[PDB]
Amino acid sequence: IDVEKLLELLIKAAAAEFTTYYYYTILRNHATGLEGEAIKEIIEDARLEDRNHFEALVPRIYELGGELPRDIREFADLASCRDAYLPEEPTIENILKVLLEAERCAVGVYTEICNYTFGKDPRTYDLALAILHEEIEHEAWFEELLTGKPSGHFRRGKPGESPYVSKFLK
Amino acid sequence: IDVEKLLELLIKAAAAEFTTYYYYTILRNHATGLEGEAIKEIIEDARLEDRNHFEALVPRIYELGGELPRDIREFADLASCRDAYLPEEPTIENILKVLLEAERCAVGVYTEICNYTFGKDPRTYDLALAILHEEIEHEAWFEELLTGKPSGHFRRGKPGESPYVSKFLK
Amino acid sequence: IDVEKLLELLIKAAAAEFTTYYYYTILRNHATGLEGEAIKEIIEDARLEDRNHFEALVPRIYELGGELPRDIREFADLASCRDAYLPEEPTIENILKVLLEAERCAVGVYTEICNYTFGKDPRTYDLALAILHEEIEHEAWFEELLTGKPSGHFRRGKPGESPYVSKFLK
Amino acid sequence: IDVEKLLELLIKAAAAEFTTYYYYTILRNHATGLEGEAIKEIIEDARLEDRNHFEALVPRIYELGGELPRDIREFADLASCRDAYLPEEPTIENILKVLLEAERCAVGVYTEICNYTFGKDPRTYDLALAILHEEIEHEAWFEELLTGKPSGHFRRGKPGESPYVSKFLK
Amino acid sequence: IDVEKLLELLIKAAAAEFTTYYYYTILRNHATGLEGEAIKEIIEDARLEDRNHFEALVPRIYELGGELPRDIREFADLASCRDAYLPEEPTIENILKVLLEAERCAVGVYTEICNYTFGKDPRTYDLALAILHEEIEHEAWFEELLTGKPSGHFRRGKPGESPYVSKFLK
Amino acid sequence: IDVEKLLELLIKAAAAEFTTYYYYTILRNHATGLEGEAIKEIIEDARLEDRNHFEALVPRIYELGGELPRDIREFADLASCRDAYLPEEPTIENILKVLLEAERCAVGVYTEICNYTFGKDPRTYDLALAILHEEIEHEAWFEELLTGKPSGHFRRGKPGESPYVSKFLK
Amino acid sequence: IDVEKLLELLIKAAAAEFTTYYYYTILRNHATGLEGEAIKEIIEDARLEDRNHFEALVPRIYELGGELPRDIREFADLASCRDAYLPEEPTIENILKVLLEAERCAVGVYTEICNYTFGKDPRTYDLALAILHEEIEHEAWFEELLTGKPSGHFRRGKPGESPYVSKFLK
Amino acid sequence: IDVEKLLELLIKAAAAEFTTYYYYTILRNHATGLEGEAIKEIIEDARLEDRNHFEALVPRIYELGGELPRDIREFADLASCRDAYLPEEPTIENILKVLLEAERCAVGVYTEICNYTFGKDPRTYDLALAILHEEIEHEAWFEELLTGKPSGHFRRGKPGESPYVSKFLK
Amino acid sequence: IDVEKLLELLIKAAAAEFTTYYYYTILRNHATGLEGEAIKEIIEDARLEDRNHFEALVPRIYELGGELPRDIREFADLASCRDAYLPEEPTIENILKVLLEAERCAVGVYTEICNYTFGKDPRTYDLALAILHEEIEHEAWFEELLTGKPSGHFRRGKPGESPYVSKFLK
Amino acid sequence: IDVEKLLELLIKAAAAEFTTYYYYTILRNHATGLEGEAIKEIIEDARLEDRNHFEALVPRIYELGGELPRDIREFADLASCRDAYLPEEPTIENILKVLLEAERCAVGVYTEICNYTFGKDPRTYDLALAILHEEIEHEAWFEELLTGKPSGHFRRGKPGESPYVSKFLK
Amino acid sequence: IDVEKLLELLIKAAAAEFTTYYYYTILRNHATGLEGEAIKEIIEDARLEDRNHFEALVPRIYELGGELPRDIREFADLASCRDAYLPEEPTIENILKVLLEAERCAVGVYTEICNYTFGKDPRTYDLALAILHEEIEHEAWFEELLTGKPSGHFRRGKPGESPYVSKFLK
Amino acid sequence: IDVEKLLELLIKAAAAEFTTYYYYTILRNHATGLEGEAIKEIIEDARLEDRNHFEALVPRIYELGGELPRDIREFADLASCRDAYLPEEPTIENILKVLLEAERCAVGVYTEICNYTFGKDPRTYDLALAILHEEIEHEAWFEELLTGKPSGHFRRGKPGESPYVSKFLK
Ligand SMILES: [Fe+3]
Ligand SMILES: [Fe+3]
Ligand SMILES: [Fe+3]
Ligand SMILES: [Fe+3]
Ligand SMILES: [Fe+3]
Ligand SMILES: [Fe+3]
Ligand SMILES: [Fe+3]
Ligand SMILES: [Fe+3]
Repeated sequence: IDVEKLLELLIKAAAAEFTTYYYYTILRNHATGLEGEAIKEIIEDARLEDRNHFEALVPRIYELGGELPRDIREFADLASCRDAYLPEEPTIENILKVLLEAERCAVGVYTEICNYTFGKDPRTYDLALAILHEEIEHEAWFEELLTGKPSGHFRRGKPGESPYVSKFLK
Repeated sequence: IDVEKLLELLIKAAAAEFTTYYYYTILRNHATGLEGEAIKEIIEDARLEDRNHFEALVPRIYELGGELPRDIREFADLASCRDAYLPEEPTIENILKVLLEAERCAVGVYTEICNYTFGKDPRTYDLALAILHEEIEHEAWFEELLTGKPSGHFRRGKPGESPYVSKFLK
Repeated sequence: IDVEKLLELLIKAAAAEFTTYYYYTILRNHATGLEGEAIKEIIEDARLEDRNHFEALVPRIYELGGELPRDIREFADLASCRDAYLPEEPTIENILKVLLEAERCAVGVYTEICNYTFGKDPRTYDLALAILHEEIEHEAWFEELLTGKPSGHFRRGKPGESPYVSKFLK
Repeated sequence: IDVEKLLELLIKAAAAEFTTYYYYTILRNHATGLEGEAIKEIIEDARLEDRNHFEALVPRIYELGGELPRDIREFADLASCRDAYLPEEPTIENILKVLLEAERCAVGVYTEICNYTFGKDPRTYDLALAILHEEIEHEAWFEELLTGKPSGHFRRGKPGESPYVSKFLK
Repeated sequence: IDVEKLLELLIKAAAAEFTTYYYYTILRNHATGLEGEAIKEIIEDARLEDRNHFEALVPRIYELGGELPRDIREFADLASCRDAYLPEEPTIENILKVLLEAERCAVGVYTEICNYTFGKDPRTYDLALAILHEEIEHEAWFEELLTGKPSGHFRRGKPGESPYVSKFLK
Repeated sequence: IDVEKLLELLIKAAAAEFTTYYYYTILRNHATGLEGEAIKEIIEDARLEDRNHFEALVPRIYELGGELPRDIREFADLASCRDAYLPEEPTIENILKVLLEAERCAVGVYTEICNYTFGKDPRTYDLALAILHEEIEHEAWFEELLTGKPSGHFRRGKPGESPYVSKFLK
Repeated sequence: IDVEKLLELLIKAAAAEFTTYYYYTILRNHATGLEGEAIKEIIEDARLEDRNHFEALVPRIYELGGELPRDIREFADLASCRDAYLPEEPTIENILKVLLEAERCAVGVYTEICNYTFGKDPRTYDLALAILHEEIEHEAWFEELLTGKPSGHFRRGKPGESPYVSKFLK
Repeated sequence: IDVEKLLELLIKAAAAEFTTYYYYTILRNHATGLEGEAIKEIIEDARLEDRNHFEALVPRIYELGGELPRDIREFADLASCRDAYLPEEPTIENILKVLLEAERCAVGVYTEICNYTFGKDPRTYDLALAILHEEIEHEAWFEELLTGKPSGHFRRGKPGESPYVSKFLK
Repeated sequence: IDVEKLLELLIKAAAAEFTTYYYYTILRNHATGLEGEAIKEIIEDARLEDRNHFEALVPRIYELGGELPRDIREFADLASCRDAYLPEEPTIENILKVLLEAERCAVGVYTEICNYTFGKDPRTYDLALAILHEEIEHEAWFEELLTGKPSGHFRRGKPGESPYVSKFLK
Repeated sequence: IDVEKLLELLIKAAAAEFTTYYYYTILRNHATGLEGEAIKEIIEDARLEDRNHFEALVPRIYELGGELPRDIREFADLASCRDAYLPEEPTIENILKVLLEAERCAVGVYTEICNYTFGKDPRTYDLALAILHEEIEHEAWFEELLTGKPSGHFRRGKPGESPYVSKFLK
Repeated sequence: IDVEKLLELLIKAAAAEFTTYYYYTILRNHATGLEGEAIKEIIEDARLEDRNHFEALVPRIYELGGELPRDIREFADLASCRDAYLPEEPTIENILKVLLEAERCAVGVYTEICNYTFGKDPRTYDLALAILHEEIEHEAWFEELLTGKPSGHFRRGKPGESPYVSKFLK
Repeated sequence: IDVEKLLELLIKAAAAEFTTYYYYTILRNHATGLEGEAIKEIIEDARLEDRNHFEALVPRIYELGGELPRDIREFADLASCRDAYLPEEPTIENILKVLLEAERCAVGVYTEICNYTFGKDPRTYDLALAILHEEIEHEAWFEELLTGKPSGHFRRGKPGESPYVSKFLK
């Protein structure tokens, strides 16, 4: 395993988590009205769990001998996802499209890390897998709200519960 | 009191509870989209409480000298309600119609048992009454969602709380 | 309703509960060996719940204008059940026979009170019913251990939980 | 069962509970001095439980197809008890007389509802019974403080515990 | 500071809180259907917190040497807000208009008290401020639901949490 | 150490605890009126802790090879204290005299056991000491209420807390 | 990975879990007598955890685009294990044979799913693995009771704890 | 703001809190008899909260660059209140007079600090205000017990709860 | 009050909180060795509380009609503090200098907002004050570690406790 | 008191506790079958409490200026009990004989230490006594299971509760 | 036993505890810098437990018929230890010397009381012993920090836990 | 997979865990002085988690048909790590070298087991992985303390939390 290549993937993943924390704050605040009320708590669940993903990734980056970029702006520029900007027409439907697109990219990011580490870096693989569980659930929440695809998921107990990644959290 | 007749009523009631647990799982998974989100947690509350009703009925059936049928398929065939099948056109409105119909039949089932045991089998009456409380509440939830009849009910604290039947639960 | 007659029934019921608390202590201590270990916790559950039944009955006796006898020996003499003496040959089998006989008498006592108060003294009826729930469960525990009659009961959560009478307990 | 007649009884009962919440606030504040300190917590227990009784009655009124009056002043005028006014000479003794009189009327109100619904409306009967338990206890508290009639009651665990009606509370 | 003038403001504020508790009960019960489900829990949060505001105001009124009116009808007549009557056409939209209007008046009431007590009665100011926090949040909830104005608020943890006024509550 | 003599002391102590549980129930119920309210919770604390003392003593009696008497009436006759009968004139003052006398005898009983076992039976000594702590506190509560002797004791946290003997309780 | 083939395996696994919930209820009720008491709590632990396995499998089936069968009888017919029927001679020994056989088949089912998904569907693999942990423990419990094979397992904390699959449970 | 002058006020306030902790211990121990029992818990509430006030003041004194006096006797001499000595005739009435006088002086002390810091030292003002809340409540408790002035206050939940100053406590 | 000017201050304050969350993560990771261990938990306390400050500020910004910047890089550029960069020579001493400088700037920021809103915007003032409490404590922690100035502060209970701002947090 | 002699006793006691932790693990794993199930939880209770005894003894050994042996094999050789080897014929009966013999030796060990320290080293005596309580209970559990001697003991609440020695545990 | 002599010892012990509470506050505030951070929490643990020791001693002093001195300055003058003054050169090393000296004197004080009461006043002996446990632990903490003597002690769970004396605390 | 070879690896791993529990006890006791205080809690965290690793490994060894060695000395001789002896010069620096060396060997041990079981024994692999998580964290703690390598780890919540292996613990 090329640790420099792995470190680059993890730092880019961490940057996506960190910026998602910011951009979902804005998206949550614009989920207004009666139909917005249907999704506000779901955005908040995802936002807090993505903050937890950042918290879980940083110790592994340092364990592997990497470091966060010195400047926060360089960090944000590294995000492996496009910024989840508020849509120009911020209807509930357009907000859900942004959320679903962001979550699908996240699922891709951790699938890539899992594929790269499978049978080589077991701790990193297990961390990538734990986050992948939560991203697949996030994607399911938003795909159900937007397209009506059936799913067997509920809201979390508490927001930010992170049932899969909590074993990595302090 | 004819204990064989009473045992038949209780086993048929238990079969309705057990199959409801299965069929509400399907109905919950199809409560999708923005308007589905309004009812998903309510279906889940009812589903878990109906599972509790099955758990509460089985000890009384054995106390009275009855037994569950040997085969699960014979048990399901005994249910005193029609199966709450997913509608052919599974809109939220059609799903609510199935739920309301199932809950109205349940209210009828336990009203029948209460009438049969009133002043004769106090333990069985009190158990039937406890379940009846929860079925009347279930019926109220779905009638409010579907027809707009005013009601003073909320969601449970936790799903499956069963405030009335919990004294019968282990 | 003849309140003096009702008071006599309740005081005799309370005396049976109180003495059961003493006699089950002895029976529990003699449930020894490997097969005794199977029943020790079940005796302890019943003993603590019967202590709770005494605690629940005393406020109702005073509400109705009755009182406990001045001397504890007169109280014990009033018990509506025979004393659950340790058997002369205190095998596990003989101990279970004593327990089952005591619980069957208790079920009879509260059935009598429920029949007397049904549709006349609702508070007393509901208290008698709550205790009756627990006595029917106690009888079921011991009949299952002794005769092998199937039952759907477990051990309590905690000993002395009294799920049915706790609403009457301080 | 005449549902209109039953609805009238329940709404009048609810009005008595609601106004009691207000009037007991005043009575509690005037239970001053060293002897007032003996009863302040008891008034507060009763006040909070009577607020719970209002909360428990409203869902049943709507379940039965009734509604609260449009104006709060019309609601207060419906109370099935006389207003528990602060006495002109607000000594502790006179305050206890007001409390005892109010609680005796409450016991009468729910006894009437239980008698009307016994064996006809099991859910309403069980709700009336649950409240009746707490009113009989309230009456016992104040009769003991005022007349010295022995009783086996304590203060609640927490104020407003409502051990009997909590299964009806959200 | 004119304590009589301040007492009048606080009693009128308390009357508005108390009647809001009644009128929001009715409004909550009429938030029916799928779109009603979006707001029912929000009305219930506000209703329970406004009940807490009444509870917080009464001790301060008595500390300052005031008292509640002898009759509940005189109390209700003092409310510094118009009664939040159910609209003649009780659609969700019309119900939200009533709620928003009531909350805007409440914000005005406590702003007036804060302005009157600022730098003069620190305890009263801090109490008025604590309630003002919760009224501004209530207004934000309903303005977001009705007009779509963005906001960063969620549902409470538990209904009636009152995070700002709880330090004044017993 | 003469184990037969020690067993006799412990069984007589256990009998005093058990009968105290009964007699304090009566005394608590007669602590009525405004001045009775001052002592009711204190009697209840002592009553529940004396029940705990019985529970703590029985395992040690069996560990030492003793046993409870076969009949409850023989057990009661063994009590090392006089029965705490309700006074012929059951004023609060006379009730306190009975309580204080009973607690002073209890302090004597466990002082005797501690003296007999000191430096000989460490487990029994430590159990006697633990109960002695609670009896000295019980005596202090009642001597303060009756004679006005200053003391630094409060009510327990919860009734029956038994802070000293709980390590011996199951 | 052939998702249709995987969906078939998961639905058959879910059907086995669901029917096990029913059949273990019967088996638990027939674990009577003194030797039955040794296994009743162990059956109940397994029964509740197998109910949890059904709950964990359903969301994954829907995530993968599958669905539960429309009719409960078709679902039961799909179970990848033979029905755990009560034996014709329902001795404790024969009941244990049924339990052990059912658990060994379950271990086989999830081993098959793990083998099929290893390095291909990480979320499904991890879910299959979590259930496999609990089935291997279930098999160990019953093999120890029946054959005396040493094992280092205890009862769960609470029944239905599901320590391995709880991260998948709502 | 003259920080030396402010430091002098805060140290004198801290000294009053610290000595109150000692002197209320004595006063609590002399609140004996039946009427003493009415006030013992109230003294204990005030005593523990005044200990909390000392704990809250010390960090602010050090933040502002002050320090506690080197010797405890010099500290005690600085107290901004007269020592709450046990009265020469320590009746309950005379003890209440001492308590009320001490609490009125405390209210004055923190009113002075609030006036001095208003709009100048916001952290110190908020701390002074938090303590002032609790002193006004303490004064209300004792004025109600002594003079019979109506008040809307209860006992704390737990003694030493300090609902207003707890945010300053570690 | 100029709401546009106030909104600018609050958004700049929020940006400082958000970037502090990032930069303190880096600083915490470089507090290594035996002397680093002394400060790691203190940095983590401050970091989590500053994250809470961001969470508390965002709802107020939206209440006042402001919004977060569309892009995260524009947000970071608005921070009213200089970025707390890791020092070129990252000794513990140099890290503490960065922390102290950042906290002193934060104290200045909220002092400015409090001065601007005092007696004009009570909700905003109270929020600014709550954050100011925590910043003054943060400054005290680091000044004590670096310069040895005495202070009366401890570590928090849990990291991120935010005792002063929690009433603003969801 | 000869501290070197005392240190030798305590280190030998600690070695017996430590090795018991290992050997009871093996014995627990061989308590198989239906009759093994009766004792498995009892062995586990004793094993965890003996681990606690080791934890409690080590601080006292260091307080007294002693130390653990450098090598674990020398430590094990010091154990004041014979190793509790699995019997050559590991029936439940033979396993109980090993357990009872080990516990009787433990009771002897702490009786010796108590006798040596009585009235000389109060801290050490109290620690020896606390452990002695638990060893006498352990001996009672196994003597009851093996010989049928009556006893008044139950299982612990949780395994490893150590009610007597917990005050010495961190 | 000479109770006057014993009372003098206990009052002097209580005075030492009370003044230690004050003087350790100062010492804690001067444990600054990186090496001060190592001991601040340990001083705080000892300070809060010594406050608990004062609370535990006062009830026993009153039980024995003693009383606290009328004036706090006379109380402080009675302390059986020298005042733990801040050193003229308040380095961490010099502060530890003061702490160790104070704790060694405390160990001496309670050793004296234990020796005086051994086999004469069991309640007082047990209280002295409980405090002695905690003083020996306090001495161990500071001797380890100062001289490097090995010890097996940790920080408490929570500060002021007082595991040995809590049974004496309200 | 060669189960005999796997059993040998697991037993050797278990022996290393068990002896680490002993040797870290000694190392913790010698982490004295001001710089020792920095690491004492970290050693204790690792020690308790390594005890948990032993507890987690034993059930798997028995599941696979292995057994612990009959004698504890043979078990200790099997440890796959060298004994973590106290250094001849037990400075903090030398103690950290021993700890780091022991943890690096542990990381190697579980890496070997994971490599051997990957894709062959999923339950054993997952157990080895869970322990590997905790060993990598242990190694990180000590490498940071000794060499100053940056890391993102904290102390555990509670000592012995074992967040990764707890799902395997009873
Ligand atoms: Fe919706
Ligand atoms: Fe058994
Ligand atoms: Fe009183
Ligand atoms: Fe009183
Ligand atoms: Fe009183
Ligand atoms: Fe350090
Ligand atoms: Fe068994
Ligand atoms: Fe340090």
